[PDB]
Amino acid sequence: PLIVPYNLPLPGGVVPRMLITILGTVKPNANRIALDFQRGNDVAFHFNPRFNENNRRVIVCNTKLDNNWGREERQSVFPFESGKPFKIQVLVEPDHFKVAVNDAHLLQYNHRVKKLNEISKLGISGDIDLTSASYTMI
Ligand SMILES: Cc1ccc(S[C@@H]2O[C@H](CO)[C@H](O)[C@H](n3cc(-c4ccc(F)c(F)c4)nn3)[C@H]2O)cc1
Ligand SMILES: [Cl-]
Repeated sequence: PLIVPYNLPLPGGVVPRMLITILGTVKPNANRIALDFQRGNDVAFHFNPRFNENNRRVIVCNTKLDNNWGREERQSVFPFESGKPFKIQVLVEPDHFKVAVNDAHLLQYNHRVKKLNEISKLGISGDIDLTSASYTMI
């Protein structure tokens, strides 16, 4: 397995038609997972499954600018399960990141950070065994 937290460089940033695929297995009794598409110290797109926020499972998405988190976008569709293998696909589209889990569309996140070619790393963190993280053009 890859070491978590894992840094995946995205050379030259992201661009529409770039597909990022993350394969892993959620740990038993997981609490949290996070993907962080980063522009330097800013987080253009934070995708954060929370397994127990007040006894609810929720995905929280947000952007961090100058160390400040913005308005959260929340999704109660929660496709992850403790102990189980998953696939996350993040497709960069012109106006949003489009996320599918286990081949099922989950959510879109509109681009708040608009300099896509400066979003040049992806961090992967939290309660997973990480099998692979890669990108390709479709
Ligand atoms: C005013 C205020 C008060 C409280 C908050 S809470 C905050 O909410 C954010 C989204 O709005 C992020 O989720 C933040 N966060 C999570 C992780 C994180 C690290 C490692 C992992 F493995 C993981 F799974 C997640 N790092 N940073 C969280 O602290 C926010 C604003
Ligand atoms: Cl969290």
